[PDB]
Amino acid sequence: RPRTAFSSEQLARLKREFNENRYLTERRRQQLSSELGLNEAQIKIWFQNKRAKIKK
Amino acid sequence: RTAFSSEQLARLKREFNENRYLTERRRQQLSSELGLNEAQIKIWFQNKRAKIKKS
DNA sequence: TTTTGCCATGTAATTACCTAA
DNA sequence: ATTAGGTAATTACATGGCAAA
Repeated sequence: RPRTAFSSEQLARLKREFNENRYLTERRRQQLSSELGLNEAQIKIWFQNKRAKIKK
Repeated sequence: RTAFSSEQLARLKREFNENRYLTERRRQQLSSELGLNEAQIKIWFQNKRAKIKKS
């Protein structure tokens, strides 16, 4: 899949969600997908990477 | 779906007894020796590990 | 017994998500 | 973003077995 760039609103909402729970459940991912206008896979990958930076 | 031969399952079981986790190399050796693809071996080990957890 | 018919089961393979690189 | 290997949960099959006329 192509490399994308998140808008400031997308990044803000993504950051507030990760603040509550670093893990996404399926329904939750689907919801953030239609609400933000982002492919579920991009949201899934964003959470993986954010968790990886936190550990380091 | 492939069904392993008597001597294959035998070698697989013995290998699994000495080490339940494969290294890329061991996996290659078993492949060329048993005439199986590396994927059939990887999945055999994954499943063996899973079957063991239930008992 | 013989024969016919259904189904429990062991198991290879697939799928989704994870970490770590 | 991609990649490999792991776990856990399913699925799809080849079988052997048991039931019963």
